[PDB]
Amino acid sequence: TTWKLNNLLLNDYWVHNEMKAEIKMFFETNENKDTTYQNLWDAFKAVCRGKFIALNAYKRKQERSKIDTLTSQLKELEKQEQTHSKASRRQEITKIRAELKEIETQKTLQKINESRSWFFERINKIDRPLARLIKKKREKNQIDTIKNDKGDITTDPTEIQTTIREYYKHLYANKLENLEEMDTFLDTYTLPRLNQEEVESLNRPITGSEIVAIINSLPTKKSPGPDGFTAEFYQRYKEELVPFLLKLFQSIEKEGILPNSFYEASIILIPKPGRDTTKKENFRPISLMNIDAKILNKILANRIQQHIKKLIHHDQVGFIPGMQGWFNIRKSINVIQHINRAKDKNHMIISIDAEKAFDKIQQPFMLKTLNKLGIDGTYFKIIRAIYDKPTANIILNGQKLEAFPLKTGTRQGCPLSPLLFNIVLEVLARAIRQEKEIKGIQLGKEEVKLSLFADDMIVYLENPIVSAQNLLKLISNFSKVSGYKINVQKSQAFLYTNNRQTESQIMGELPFTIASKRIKYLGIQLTRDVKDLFKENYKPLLKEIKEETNKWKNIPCSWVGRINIVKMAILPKVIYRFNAIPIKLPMTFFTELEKTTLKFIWNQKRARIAKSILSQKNKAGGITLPDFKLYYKATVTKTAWYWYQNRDIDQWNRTEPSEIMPHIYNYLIFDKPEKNKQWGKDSLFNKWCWENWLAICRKLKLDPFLTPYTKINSRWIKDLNVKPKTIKTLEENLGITIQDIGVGKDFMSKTPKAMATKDKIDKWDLIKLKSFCTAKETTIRVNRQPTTWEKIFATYSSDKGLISRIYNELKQIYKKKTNNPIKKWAKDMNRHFSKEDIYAAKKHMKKCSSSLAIREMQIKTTMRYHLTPVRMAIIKKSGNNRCWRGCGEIGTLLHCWWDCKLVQPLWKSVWRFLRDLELEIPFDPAIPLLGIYPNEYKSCCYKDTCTRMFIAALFTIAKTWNQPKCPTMIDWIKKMWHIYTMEYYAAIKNDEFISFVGTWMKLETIILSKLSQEQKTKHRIFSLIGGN
DNA sequence: AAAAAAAAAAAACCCCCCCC
DNA sequence: AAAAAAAAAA
DNA sequence: TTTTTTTTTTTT
RNA sequence: UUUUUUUUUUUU
Ligand SMILES: [Zn+2]
Repeated sequence: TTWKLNNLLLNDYWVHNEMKAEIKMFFETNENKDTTYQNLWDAFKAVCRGKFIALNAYKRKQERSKIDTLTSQLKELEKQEQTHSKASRRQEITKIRAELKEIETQKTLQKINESRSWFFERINKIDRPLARLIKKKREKNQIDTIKNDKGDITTDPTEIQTTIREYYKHLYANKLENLEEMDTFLDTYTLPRLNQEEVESLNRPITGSEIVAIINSLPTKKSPGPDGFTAEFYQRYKEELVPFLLKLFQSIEKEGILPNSFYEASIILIPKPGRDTTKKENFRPISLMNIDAKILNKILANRIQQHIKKLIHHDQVGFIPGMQGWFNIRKSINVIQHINRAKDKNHMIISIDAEKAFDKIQQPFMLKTLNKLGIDGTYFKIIRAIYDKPTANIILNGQKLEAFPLKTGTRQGCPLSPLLFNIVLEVLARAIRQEKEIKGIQLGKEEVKLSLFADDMIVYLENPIVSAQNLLKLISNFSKVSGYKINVQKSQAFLYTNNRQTESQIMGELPFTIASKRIKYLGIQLTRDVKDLFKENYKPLLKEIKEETNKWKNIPCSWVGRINIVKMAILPKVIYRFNAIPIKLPMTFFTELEKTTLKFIWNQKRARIAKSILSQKNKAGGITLPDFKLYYKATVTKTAWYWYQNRDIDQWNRTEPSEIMPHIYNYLIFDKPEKNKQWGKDSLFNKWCWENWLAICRKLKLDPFLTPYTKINSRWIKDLNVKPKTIKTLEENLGITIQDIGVGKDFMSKTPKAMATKDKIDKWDLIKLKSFCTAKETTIRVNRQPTTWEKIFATYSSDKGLISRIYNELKQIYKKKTNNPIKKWAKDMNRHFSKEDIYAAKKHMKKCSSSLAIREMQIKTTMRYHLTPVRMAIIKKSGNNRCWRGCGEIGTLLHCWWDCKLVQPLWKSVWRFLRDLELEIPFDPAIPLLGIYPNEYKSCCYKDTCTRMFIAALFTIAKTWNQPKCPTMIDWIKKMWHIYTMEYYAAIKNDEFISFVGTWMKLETIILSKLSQEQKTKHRIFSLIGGN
């Protein structure tokens, strides 16, 4: 049984103080010149583990001190009673037993209420309790049955432990010593080398700010490594650990020796879903490293990541910042189209299936590759130290098995591991690209040979008979030195031939399996013919979504919870499918998706709140419903940003087949329109993007052909017969947009740099540029304030958050007219609300409470969610519109909520409570039903308590919507007390105790004043806060 | 000629919280 | 410019 | 009574 | 029960 630090122990004030004192004392006591900082760090970790154990034991003893004392007294009295019976001793025994039962019940209620508060704070939000609600129950890691090496089925713990340990030891023990072959392979193919500045940046001394940033960036609530220390320990005590972490990291920089804790890793085996649990090869292993080792590796990972752009070619998008996966996907699809359009088909797209690449990459080859790339000095020394003695131990069924060395393979669970693996695989990628005998596919002017995402490689080959054999030879040569072994039999490939005998010969000569219809790459079903891209990617997406909704048909959550479920599980899949294949989709797809989503959201019932209202912004109810058509439009138009930026690494944008206008996309956004050119006739992604961009620009009444962001090298200047040297000078000296040059009176007159640029340009180009820019039309079209759309697509040099910004802008643009239920409420109560009242009601809906159940109830009350007798009477085409519960009156929504004679007593009790709060709130239904207050009550010092009381009353009334009994004041007290308890424990957890007390003390006092002792006892109503 | 928006007509299912 | 959640891919 | 769907008209 | 990249949503 290993030791794991809990986050509850860290949050304790006394424990935190004692732990900080112990850390400071150890750092100022055991530091000397006879002990290295690595051994001192290991001793510090051990002492911290011991101190944490001692503090936890002390806390448990203190929490159980009363229980222990009462138990000892009870045992002594029982022994005395057995020795000699006495009535008074029996009375004492009974009293002690009653006190013990009361304390145990109080502790159980404490735990239950803490769990309930944690749940209710996230009841319907996009968070853990909802993700675990939709996800299938997690399979346990308790592996009791396995198939041994002799083919027998065994359940003996020793045999299964031995089998698993031996399998994972033999997996990581295949370390190669052929250094000469590694050197030969590295010298055979050219690799990039970092310059002096980048090497110095890598080898720069570590500073405190880097360690602080890495510690703050550590994800929370993550399983700790073998030492049991979580990231929360380092985040909470960073003010005391950062100096000693600096000392340790400088020591390891100078010496190249790491603490023994930096090597030990914990391997957890996950049973692969859909696979046999009795096979040793059907388990996914994951490695947990110590938090300090992860911090060091993350520092190194960031240091190498700041140069990974130069070290890694843009063909590899996995683990590379600023590179998205679909960069390859569309690219691959484009290649397929070019093959389908070729008159002579002699092509092959091979999906190379790497077999446990992370577990088979040779550490010596990785080190030699790092040395070859010019990475040397402190950084290389630290990396070599990391992989000098890596050791991992398997946690099987909660038991720590004997550790085995990681002789080969890259340490999983390491932040530096993905970048090192990319560096290693880049040698093979460049060898394939630099091999003249391995011919790629020529898409226009771009030769495409391979695309990469981590170890998932796709190779595009022309003339497969020779190209594929050369690729296999090169891959085998790379594997002989690096261990990057390929499961060829599992490498699905599309083979395009124009002759059956040629296809048969290629299949016979090559060991690659041939996929006739589809290949799964990055979760996308790439098709042999692009015309089936929909049929294999979006129709199966609809089928999967329908199956998921049918599985979630009886899920125990409300409509808000189901909307958040759609946003959490369904929305990312649809967004990813749109990003990978943004093709023109029929309205049938969107109609079916919307129908399925709406049926799931409303539990196969008719929508109580209009879809158009929820499709608006958060001001229209606070919940919002995902608009899939707007997300699709945003995804399609996103490519315009890459068009305008014109990155040299976005090769996918240059892979679109075309016969005319070879260079249009970089001259298409904020540029002169095409001169009646029928470009993109057979385009698959880009033409639809341009069409949607034009549609959005037309809807905005915007001119997208001459904007303030019109590039200097755009068609507007090139059509002036301006020499390319002048354009380059303008780009280098003034800026990138025509606004930087200036138009009208501002033409080359904004800066002395403009004077220099004018002096550096040929006079004819100056004359033509002045004629174009100083023209009235250009001046009025350029010198204008750009909108949010142009700013989104031009002013952002980074694509992070681009989809969200475009979607928000489209939702703002497509602000369809919707009915206002608050105005309907005003009509019901014979009142007129100003725009201030409407905004107040919307803000009350948005900010009703931290928990989502209270907000959902407030939204239901305000947005006319609840059904009324009038609605049912009209639906059933009958005159039985009399109000429910029996009053003989017409059952309007206002009457059922506020004006019912059987509901009036509850509101009168609420107003009596308000009077006891010294709040002269008028008996106005708008205040509780919509959150609309008169101008005389603009003070917010009492609005929180009033909101809690009103929402509790709304819950109580809704509970008895069609019951003949009146909404009971006791039920209202109980509901507001449940809210009080949940908010109390939430404020304790979230350190919001002061505001909670300020908003709940008077209400709690009024509650306790009007309740009898029996009611308080049987309803678990008792004081929870004091004078604090 | 095609797409988008607005208007009109038809249809539904007497509670509603609760439910990790 | 921070904190948290989830999902996608590997 | 409310929402969704279909049809018609208008604009590009 | 990891790590990296990217994405969305919510709270300022
Ligand atoms: Zn009534």
